[PDB]
Amino acid sequence: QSMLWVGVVSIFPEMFRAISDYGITSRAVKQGLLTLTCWNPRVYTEDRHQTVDDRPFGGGPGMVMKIKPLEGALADARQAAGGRKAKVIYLSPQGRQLTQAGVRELAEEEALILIAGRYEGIDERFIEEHVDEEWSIGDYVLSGGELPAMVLVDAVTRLLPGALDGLLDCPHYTRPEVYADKRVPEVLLSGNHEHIRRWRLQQALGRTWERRADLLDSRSLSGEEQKLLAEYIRQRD
Amino acid sequence: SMLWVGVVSIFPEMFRAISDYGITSRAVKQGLLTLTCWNPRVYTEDRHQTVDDRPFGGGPGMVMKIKPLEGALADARQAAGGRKAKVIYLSPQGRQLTQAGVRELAEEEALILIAGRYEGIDERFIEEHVDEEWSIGDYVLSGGELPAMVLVDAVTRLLPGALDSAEEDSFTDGLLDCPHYTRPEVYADKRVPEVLLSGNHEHIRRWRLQQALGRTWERRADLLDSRSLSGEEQKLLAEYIRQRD
Ligand SMILES: O=C(N[C@H]1CCCN(c2cc(-c3ccncc3)n[nH]2)C1)c1cc2ccccc2[nH]1
Ligand SMILES: C[S@@+](CC[C@H](N)C(=O)[O-])C[C@H]1O[C@@H](n2cnc3c(N)ncnc32)[C@H](O)[C@@H]1O
Repeated sequence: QSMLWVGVVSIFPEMFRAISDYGITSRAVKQGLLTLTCWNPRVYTEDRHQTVDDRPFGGGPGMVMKIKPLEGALADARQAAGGRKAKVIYLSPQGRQLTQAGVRELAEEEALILIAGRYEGIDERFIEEHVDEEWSIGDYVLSGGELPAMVLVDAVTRLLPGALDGLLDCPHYTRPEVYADKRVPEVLLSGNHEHIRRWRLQQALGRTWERRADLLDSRSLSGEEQKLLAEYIRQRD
Repeated sequence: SMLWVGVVSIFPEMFRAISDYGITSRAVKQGLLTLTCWNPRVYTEDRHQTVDDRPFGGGPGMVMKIKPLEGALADARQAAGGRKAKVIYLSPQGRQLTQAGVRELAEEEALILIAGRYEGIDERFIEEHVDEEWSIGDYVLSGGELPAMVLVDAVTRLLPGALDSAEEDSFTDGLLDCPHYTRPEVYADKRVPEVLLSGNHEHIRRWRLQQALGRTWERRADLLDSRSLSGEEQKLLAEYIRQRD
């Protein structure tokens, strides 16, 4: 049926309209490249206002997500994935940092179940028991895992065949040619493909070196790349 | 309001994800947070003009034109009124967002966030109008709307009276967080550590600090290279490593 099956465990399934109703994610859902389902732990509660948080053992601020509701939603999602190999990922700052390399890897999966936490987190025993991998979108703290989940799905969905390198991007220009006495680089106005390719590559290399030299220390460069970057540096004020 | 945020995006209605749900929503209600959106497609020259156009020199995709973005930003700037607004473009070429960066961003009176789409925005717009470029991580998304929402969420957490606790979470003390436990005492033949059931407040503090240190050491030793260890922290971490088994 679909290339990527995603099940999201979240108490705010309504938030995932941002990727289901918009962009390539929406387009992939309609094309059937991407199957997106939501599983509200709040529905697998058996009480008052469908409470899914409790007070933490040992005290402290905040609340913790109870096991029982989470258990429900995850069991349902696992069933819903069928005979697909589903990786269960918890979105948390304690997880492995998401990078483009990590995204390419994640795009090879046939099914993902994403747990979005709220409050202080979920019970460590749930994680021990049910979670295959922990992923972080960066070294900052968000109020929940819904946005991280959606970030992950967006990045991964981009790489799916028929949806649409360690360098930063070149600058981009479009109409008009001149705007408030700021003209577009001449090289992009000459129809020459080879000059344009060389200039963009060099600008990419230059910006990478200027702002993210760490990306250059990981990736070894081609001979042409070394020359173009050298020329960039030596010809800059 | 304490924080005024204006978002420049061609999908303003996508921001219902933070305006209608979670602490961002309740911060808006409470009046800590003002959230506004500005669709550049409504600021074009005429209504037969798209916000995007073909990239000069070719290449895949389209680029966002400067005229629409310039209009929307003028409107947002005007709306922010007396406030010092910082104009942020969400880009992979930006500064890496970290919790330190978030604390700093939460001291601003007003933020105007430009969410690009397609290949990006015209470089001349950035050159002229953008104060700061921020990246939420080293990966490529289809647009800046989710990055913008990430930024607003993180910042809104630090607004006095928004909420867990903002001064006890991960990255605050340079460490990862400890594990958390709640009812029941035993689940799937796994018990809550006794320290959290019977222990005093000193035992629990020391236990949580040790777990923090241990998890950081296991998963994120790079964090420990930047923040030094004290004598007590080295002993607690040594003990963690030797009792890992
Ligand atoms: O990089 C692209 N688009 C960007 C343009 C500027 C704003 N968008 C964005 C922001 C981010 C981002 C922001 C903050 N932190 C991490 C990523 N990723 N992508 C979308 C891009 C889209 C695209 C489509 C086909 C071929 C090449 C392509 N490149
Ligand atoms: C506010 S957090 C608290 C997490 C935990 N107490 C800590 O500080 O490490 C609650 C939820 O937000 C989500 N979250 C926060 N920051 C995240 C990030 N950088 N990446 C992925 N998920 C995140 C997690 O799903 C987490 O369960």
